[PDB]
Amino acid sequence: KFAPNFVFGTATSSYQIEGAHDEGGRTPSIWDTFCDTDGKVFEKHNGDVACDHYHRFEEDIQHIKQLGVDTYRFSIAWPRIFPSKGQFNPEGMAFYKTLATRLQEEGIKPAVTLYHWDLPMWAHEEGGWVNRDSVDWFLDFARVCFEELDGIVDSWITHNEPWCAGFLSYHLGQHAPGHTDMNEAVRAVHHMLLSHGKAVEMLKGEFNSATPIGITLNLAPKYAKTDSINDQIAMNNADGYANRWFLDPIFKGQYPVDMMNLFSKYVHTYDFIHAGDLATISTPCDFFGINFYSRNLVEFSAASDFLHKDAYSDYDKTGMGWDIAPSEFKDLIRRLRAEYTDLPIYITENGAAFDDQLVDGKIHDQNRIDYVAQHLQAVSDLNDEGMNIAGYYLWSLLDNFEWSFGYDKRFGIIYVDFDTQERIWKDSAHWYANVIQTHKAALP
Amino acid sequence: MKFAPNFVFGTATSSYQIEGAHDEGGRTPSIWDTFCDTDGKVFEKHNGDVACDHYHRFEEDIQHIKQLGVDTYRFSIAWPRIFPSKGQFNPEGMAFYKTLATRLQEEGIKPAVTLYHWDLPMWAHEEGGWVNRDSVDWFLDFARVCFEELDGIVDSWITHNEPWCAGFLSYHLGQHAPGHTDMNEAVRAVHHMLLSHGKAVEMLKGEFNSATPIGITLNLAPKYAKTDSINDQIAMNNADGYANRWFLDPIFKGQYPVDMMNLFSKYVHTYDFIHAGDLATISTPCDFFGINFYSRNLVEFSAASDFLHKDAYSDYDKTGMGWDIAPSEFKDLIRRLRAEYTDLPIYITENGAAFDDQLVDGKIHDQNRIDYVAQHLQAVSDLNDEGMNIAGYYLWSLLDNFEWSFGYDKRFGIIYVDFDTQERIWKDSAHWYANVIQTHK
Amino acid sequence: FAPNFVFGTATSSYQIEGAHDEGGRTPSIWDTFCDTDGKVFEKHNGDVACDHYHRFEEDIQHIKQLGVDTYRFSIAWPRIFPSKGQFNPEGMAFYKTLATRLQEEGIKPAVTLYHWDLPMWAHEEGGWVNRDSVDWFLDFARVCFEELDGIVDSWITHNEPWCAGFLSYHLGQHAPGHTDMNEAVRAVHHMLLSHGKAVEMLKGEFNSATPIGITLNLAPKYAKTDSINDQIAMNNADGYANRWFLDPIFKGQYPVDMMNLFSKYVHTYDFIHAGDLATISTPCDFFGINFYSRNLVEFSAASDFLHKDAYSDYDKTGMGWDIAPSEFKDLIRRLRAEYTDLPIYITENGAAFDDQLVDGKIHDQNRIDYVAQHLQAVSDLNDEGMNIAGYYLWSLLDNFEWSFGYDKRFGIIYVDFDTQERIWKDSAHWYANVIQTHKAALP
Amino acid sequence: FAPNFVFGTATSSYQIEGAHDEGGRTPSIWDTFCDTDGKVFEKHNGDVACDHYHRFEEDIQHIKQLGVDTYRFSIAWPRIFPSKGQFNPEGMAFYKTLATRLQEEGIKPAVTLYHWDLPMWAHEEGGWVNRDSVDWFLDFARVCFEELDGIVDSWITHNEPWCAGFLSYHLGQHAPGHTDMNEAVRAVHHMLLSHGKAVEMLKGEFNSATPIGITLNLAPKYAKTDSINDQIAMNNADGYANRWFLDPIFKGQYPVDMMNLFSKYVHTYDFIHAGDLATISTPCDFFGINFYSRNLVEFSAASDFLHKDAYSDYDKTGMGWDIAPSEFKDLIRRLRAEYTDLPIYITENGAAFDDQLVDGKIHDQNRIDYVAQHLQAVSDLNDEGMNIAGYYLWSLLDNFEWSFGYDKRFGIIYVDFDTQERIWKDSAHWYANVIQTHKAALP
Repeated sequence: KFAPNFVFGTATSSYQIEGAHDEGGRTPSIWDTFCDTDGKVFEKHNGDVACDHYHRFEEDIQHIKQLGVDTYRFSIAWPRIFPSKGQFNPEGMAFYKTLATRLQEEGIKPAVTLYHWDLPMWAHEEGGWVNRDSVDWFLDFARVCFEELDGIVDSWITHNEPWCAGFLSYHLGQHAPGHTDMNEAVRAVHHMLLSHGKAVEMLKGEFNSATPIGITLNLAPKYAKTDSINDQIAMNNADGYANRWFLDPIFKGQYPVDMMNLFSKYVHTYDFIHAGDLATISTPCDFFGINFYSRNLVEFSAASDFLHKDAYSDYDKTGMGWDIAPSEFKDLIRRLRAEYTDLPIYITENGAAFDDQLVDGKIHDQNRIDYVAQHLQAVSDLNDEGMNIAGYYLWSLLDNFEWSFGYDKRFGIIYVDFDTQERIWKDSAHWYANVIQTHKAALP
Repeated sequence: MKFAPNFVFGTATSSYQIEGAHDEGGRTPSIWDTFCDTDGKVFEKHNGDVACDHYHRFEEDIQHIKQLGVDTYRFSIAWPRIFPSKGQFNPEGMAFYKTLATRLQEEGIKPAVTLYHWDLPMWAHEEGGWVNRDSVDWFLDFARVCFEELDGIVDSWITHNEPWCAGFLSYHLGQHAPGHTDMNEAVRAVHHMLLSHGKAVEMLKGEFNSATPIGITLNLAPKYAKTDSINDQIAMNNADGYANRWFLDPIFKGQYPVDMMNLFSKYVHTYDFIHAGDLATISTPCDFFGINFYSRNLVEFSAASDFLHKDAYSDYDKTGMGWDIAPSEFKDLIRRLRAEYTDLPIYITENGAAFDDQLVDGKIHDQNRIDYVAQHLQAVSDLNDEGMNIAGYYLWSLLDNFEWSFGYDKRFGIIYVDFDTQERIWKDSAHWYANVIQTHK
Repeated sequence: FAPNFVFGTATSSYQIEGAHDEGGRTPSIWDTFCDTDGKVFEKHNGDVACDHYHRFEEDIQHIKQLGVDTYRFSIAWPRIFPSKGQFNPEGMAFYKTLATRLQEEGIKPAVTLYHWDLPMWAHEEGGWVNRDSVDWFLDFARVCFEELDGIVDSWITHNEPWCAGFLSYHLGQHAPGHTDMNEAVRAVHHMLLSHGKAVEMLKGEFNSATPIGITLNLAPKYAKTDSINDQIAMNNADGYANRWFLDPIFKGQYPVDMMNLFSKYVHTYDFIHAGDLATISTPCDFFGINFYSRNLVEFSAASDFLHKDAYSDYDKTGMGWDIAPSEFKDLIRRLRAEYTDLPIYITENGAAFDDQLVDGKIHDQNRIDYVAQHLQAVSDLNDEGMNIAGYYLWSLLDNFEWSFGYDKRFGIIYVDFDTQERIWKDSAHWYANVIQTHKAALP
Repeated sequence: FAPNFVFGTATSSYQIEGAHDEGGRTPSIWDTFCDTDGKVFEKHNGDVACDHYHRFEEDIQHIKQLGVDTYRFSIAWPRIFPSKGQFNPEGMAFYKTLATRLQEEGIKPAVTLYHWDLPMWAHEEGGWVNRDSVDWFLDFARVCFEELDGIVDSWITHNEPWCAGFLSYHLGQHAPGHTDMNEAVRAVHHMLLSHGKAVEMLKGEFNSATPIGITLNLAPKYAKTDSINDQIAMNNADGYANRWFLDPIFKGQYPVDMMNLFSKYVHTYDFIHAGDLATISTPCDFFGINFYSRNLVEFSAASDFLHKDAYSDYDKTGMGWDIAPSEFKDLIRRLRAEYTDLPIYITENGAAFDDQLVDGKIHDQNRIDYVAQHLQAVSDLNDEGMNIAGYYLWSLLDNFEWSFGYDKRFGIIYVDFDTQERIWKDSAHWYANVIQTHKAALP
């Protein structure tokens, strides 16, 4: 059961679906160059064509309208809007203005993500997010988006998963630009978080707008394999690296000193945190976005710099090898209310990848239906406790370019044949439409 | 400047600093005897062989204490007198302390007894010392014997004096005995001392069924950031964790501070020496909290330092040690402990200062020391008006004594000691302190 | 190839023997490691394996049919000492029978003492981390020298201390799966010391002139770019994999650059006693090399040891390992230049590919190609005077491939693990013919 | 001593000149460092110093009366370039006049370009941490070469880059007093790179044969015990103090064992550009050594570089430094064996002792003894063919001794800093006689 004001939704990002990579004045992003770099992405796959959504946006709007979702979440491609530094590209902005206007016409609330990892190559070449100037480049991008789209757009999300864009990209080398440097990584994270707060301030101050704005963090709760002191330190450090490094500056206006000390094996000055920065980072928002996928069971490692490694999990697992963990999702939400925030929470991404077999114009993904149903049940149980999860966005609308895995993994509720660009609904899409329908059918 | 009727004025010493008679009464060498004889470790090879010769002249020193009018006299028991070999109780050594405590009761003086004031027997050291977990049990054999023989006579017990000094200053920084430089040894040493504290409180309250007040003494130095920069805040935090929170958190919160555990992980790569049930024992409820206070430290950030901090320049008035005179920062510290840590009654188990004392025509005009003590007693009074419940103040020290690695080069006493003749001469501060006590009464 | 050149094939005890609880055998670290969750592919073990304990006579005929000069096998420690100080004469009798039979069939037995099957009783006392493991191993080695030195042709003390040490105690991939750099360097030191003591014992106590040596796996390391950063990266990968083992064995010292790099985890080297390094570096008769691939590496600021794997565009095996015969030639040249002038034996070389059985035959041309390129390299190097005296083809049988289990097939003879049927792959016929051709060249 | 042996004495500009804000001079890092609280002994500074800028003629007569062959002094950078790009001819004229007057009095001017007085303007742009410092220093060196090469007898580019680099940017004891290992290695690299560029400029552009070289302070390091730990400690102390500077200068490379140890703080070496090390290792005419003492070291698990000072039972100077003439001999033999065959000059040797002025005389028999033992060692080494071509006694005058201020007296001539009176110590008379005795020996 869900409340009458509960928002069902689905979501995508620009580089994962759009394609048309050198069309409409678009110039290359870090992910274009990363896909072309040897050994970084699965079988050299890229987002040149992707789901061809830039051309086929109208067909996909109908699919969204057919699902009956209250809200559609999408991201704006920075390299379409500012293909060069200081050079606005109005053709790029028109596409999004048309996309948002068409969604509104169809009774669909547009929820817009400003940054979903597609940094322009001109920005990267000046240091990217490692450079403090990146705060001001992003503000020019945001200003132009607010000025042209704030009358149409229903909600703004400044940043999607700064852990991925920051740590996974600059420390672990898995995402673009694929660096392995903790110093660059903490500087990148700080400038993303600061750009978040400057953008919120700009919307509410300069533009005098009451459009709901917030951030989205990916959160993965961390559990100790045993109750030994070592394994408690492992959990703590994993929690701090994945969660508290981002939650503390956003809601407390401080970085966790335990992680600062732990990172001091690589980071030997924090003078990049200027005075006034953490107050701006912690500027009050209208909601809090959460991307949730799984937990991580950890144990202690004497040979790890950050004192933790992954432990063996006996849980049921997705196609990615990630734990299916709705009980731990409930722990996470409870903790955020206890420790961090009383803001309305939106689950801005939840979903799963399974080995989907297309067989005779049909995809039987009972496993994806299970996953989503367990989490929606966990959302309903939490709302009965008073945890205030106002909405939920199913990731993803269609099968799309899944980053370093390429098209090898399929997260979509709608199947996509990538050589014909045919959309075929999966059983989970039918099920999800009917969940929204059955919900809507009983409400006033 | 006024103190409640139940307020306790006192003075204090430790065994190795004053007793002398190092090879007499069955006493075998401690870590400090061998440290003093190890080259480059102590000022001009000075040692505690003779010291104040207090072991022979205890009666004379009781008269001085009696004349001062102090409610309480704090002294330490020498472990190597009581257990000169492992498992070998020496009853002659115990007899001295029984006599000492009995005589103090006769002269109307409350005896406050420190079990461990750094004088670890050499036999313990040779088996690994405090780095070894058996050190918990060796200390418990020592403490059991002391409780059995003296609990009826002694007014209050102090398990450990300054585990930071015995642990970090001794096993990490290498300044005190046994002078090691190993962070892993150091955190094992600290842990076993703290665990031996908790086991002894448990022992006295449970085995002996005694209600005699027991607690610990920690030396606490509040830490201040030179500037408001993030770097300097990290420096303050890490200095405060290293000096203070590493000891406060296990005692009162039953946990170690994880920010310091992570910082120490540059050297310490497993915390499995912390067994399950240890931190609950370490944090066993005490009857009072003991604080040794001397100064603050102003710190700034250092990128080249493993713990991210160095000392910054201080413009404050300084003692003969070069330590800041810091009564305001003492007030910050007490307020913080009430706000974050404990509501137990606090005893300032050591406070004092070293200055360049000159004997002139049979007198020592140590007005600088008087000033120092006075500024802190004023702080104690002002803090008690706020409800901070500092129930006692012990002036360090009774006699000029052996000042550890500085030797006899530094004089902390309120009674001057000519170490050639062993003559006791009252400094101006002793007469002043005796009169402060009278005034209170 | 020269007339004295030895062709061989090789196995290890836990990988093929099976009969895990039979003949008085007690568990090893690998038995337990297989039965720990998440450590081995689909929980596979060496309980049954190739059933070679029972079927050894059949396999002796296969070896004989191959025409190999030498067969290399390992002795299972837990069969010889199933409990501490408790000698098992049944366990020894098997290996005595095996070696005598091979001698009767005209085959040289080359014997590996330690191939990773540490008894559980030794692990429960600390294992290789404990200095007493040197003495435990000597008791094991003494018994093997006493009962077999007359029968055996050559002795190999240790197989791949990098694997048994660093992969096992630092990286956690092999048994017992620990992740502690301090345990790892002690483990390695005691393995290398036990080697040195065992060589001293054979030549001193027993007065024997039987050829003895050690086997190190070696993987040459290459910098992605010519920058200073990537030179450090290569230096450190090389030190971690190769120099940490080569320097003590041949120079009687550890490389200080690695000691300094390891000092982020290791804060005392007092486990290296006086006399140990002179014992570790005791003169051997040959040097053994297990070779498989190179590694292309680059610099990483976020890595404690300053290197990570760089993208390789080389042809790869079924394992993803680079097929790297040119780099094999670089390595051998380096060893003659820097380290040793002893006769080299390639004690393991081979590859794994996706082998299918079709119509009673395995068409492993990929494996033939691999082996051919390396045998060519050996022949080229021996023309330069590099003195590679022999080559063993890993492996005789498809076997238990450690953390990969039975998912990976390295054998020249296919094994159906359900039936225990031996089927010759194309590579076995080919290799037998390579040997035949070499023999036909000899006068 | 041999017929071509050079006896000398030495000073540096900030230590003796004073006149800090006169002649167009702007502040150096040391002026600002002296005004920074807690850095220098009782806030002492080089404002007046020995007032040698005004009293240079008197001090020349003292040098003349000493009978030294050579006088080594340094040029104050802020007198020559008080602002970036602005040449100051009044400042240059002073050093031209000084050098000319020394030539007229039969004295060889040996000139040090950099003796730690970096102009403040250079500091405010990052200083030695900035790669531009190489070019700033080259503009300064060019101007000195253009105006003084005819007059000057020998050039020293840099004095003690260990102090100006590691003691200044890592340990925080000298100006600008930073504690950052990353800044420290960049500083050292740029100093060494500026050395090599300056040597190239003198021999290439100016086409000059004037002898040029670097001066390194060298402290040989010794293990307390024979244990492995203590060998690592000695190795690391030697690398930090000596090999880090010797290897680039003579081998064109940095020692990788130290790069690995410094990687706890230094996470990229891209500041070392291609070509730099070949420029740094450009061939010089002589090698300069500042020698003072040894250091006995032992292992420390709590230390990042694995070493701490060990107790020494040697006779000590007033600084607490070991009097170590035997160890000096070890150093010189090591340099010939491992590094260079250039003629060596001891560009600084000397000692501080608690000098008391008594009845217009200073009885510094302790300083006499020290210098005698080292001059004996020099003579003994030259009998072995070690080719020490000269000795400069540090110092001519009691002077501003850096972070110790005027609390420590290294001079052979006493200076009453309250009155600026020069008074010859017994060592000065003695030293003059030693030179006299040596001259009387030559035909």
